[PDB]
Amino acid sequence: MLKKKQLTVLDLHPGAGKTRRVLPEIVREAIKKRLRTVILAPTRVVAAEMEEALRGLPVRYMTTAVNVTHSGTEIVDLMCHATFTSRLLQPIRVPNYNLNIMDEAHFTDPSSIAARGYISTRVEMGEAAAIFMTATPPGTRDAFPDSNSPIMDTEVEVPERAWSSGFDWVTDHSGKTVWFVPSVRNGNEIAACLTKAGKRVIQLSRKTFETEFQKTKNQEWDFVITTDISEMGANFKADRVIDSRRCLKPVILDGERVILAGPMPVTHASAAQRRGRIGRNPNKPGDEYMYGGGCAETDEGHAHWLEARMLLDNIYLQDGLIASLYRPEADKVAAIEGEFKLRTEQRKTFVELMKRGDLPVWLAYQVASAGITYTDRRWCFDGTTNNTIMEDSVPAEVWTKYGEKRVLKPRWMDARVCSDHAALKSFKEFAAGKR
Ligand SMILES: CN1CCN(C(=O)Nc2ccc(F)cc2)CC1
Repeated sequence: MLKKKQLTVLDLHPGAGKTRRVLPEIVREAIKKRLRTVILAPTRVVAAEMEEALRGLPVRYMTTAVNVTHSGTEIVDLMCHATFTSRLLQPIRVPNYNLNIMDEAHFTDPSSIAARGYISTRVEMGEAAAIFMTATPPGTRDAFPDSNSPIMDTEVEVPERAWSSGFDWVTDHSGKTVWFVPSVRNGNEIAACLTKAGKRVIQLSRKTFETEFQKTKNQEWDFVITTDISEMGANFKADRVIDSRRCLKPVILDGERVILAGPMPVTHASAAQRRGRIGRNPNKPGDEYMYGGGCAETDEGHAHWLEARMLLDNIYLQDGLIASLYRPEADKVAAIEGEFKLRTEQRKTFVELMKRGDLPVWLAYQVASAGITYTDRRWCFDGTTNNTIMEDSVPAEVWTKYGEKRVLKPRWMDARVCSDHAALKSFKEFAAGKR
């Protein structure tokens, strides 16, 4: 596994012990062989669970999710997938790790795809070894993998709106349910319906994940309503998963705007990870998995793989060479390697728009490639009338940094900046020059 030029896919079933049993064994062996090693966690919650599994081993935690006093002699670093890609993009020196371990390697956010691309390229070059840990590698077609204990799988119509009748099985249950919804707005409606029926509901999404996930441990709950972020190693003490089997798909139209298409079917890998939240206790057989649709290969033409190419085109590898996507996921995007490579100043703007600006990769690239500087927000107001962002059925308005009230009408429209109330609030602050 640890030899140069080797990439191993550790694909044991969900709950088989990849993170808590296998990972410490690999790390102990890497330390014995003096391999400079990186361990990539998908989220801060996983980074904290990894410190518990690796306690006693000399690991440098490059995350504020863990409060540890680092000796300075560690040769094993642990950080999130996003932090690894961010440090590669920034002028900072990232060590040339001999062994690269990615946990929850199925993560399809642009920074995780780019991290796989870079690492797999280094392995192909003969410079490093890598281990990708996931039950569902790219292209898997099995939505029903093995589990620690038998699961009751039932195809059933699942509500995606508030309901008054016809779904008694949903509320008649007396255990704990994790329910996967296609979007934050859809979860808000279902959570309100369940709360009105007397249930205790916790909601999780990317922006609220670390904070709200703690509530699943600190208080009693009946339902967790979550987007796809809970496919990335989130553990619950639940006995049922309700799975809409739907997700939103960012799609670039005519190379000039991004829409959130769908809801549409999830991939088999997503379905297997959603189901994989339950059936984890060998002493509790009969956990239920209720699913409301089929799977499809909705990662084909999905914006995240084009965004991963934008990030890889702007990471130094060697001279003018550019890292390729990891081979099993390299056909998801029609893209030319190097087409998004930016000159030094525009690249710095692109990075700052993602890091400080908190903009989606595609949108950050359109602004930087137009030669616009980070603090110049005129583009948030000079788009066509059809790019007007709406707030409760009327044009959204902001006071510009000049003190003028203006309608929010970006030159490039990316639906992700206004997909929910929190996203629109953050984009309004950006349009106003507040960060
Ligand atoms: C609304 N989102 C929040 C998270 N986000 C991000 O994770 N970007 C990023 C891109 C590249 C990279 F390498 C690391 C992070 C910015 C936009």
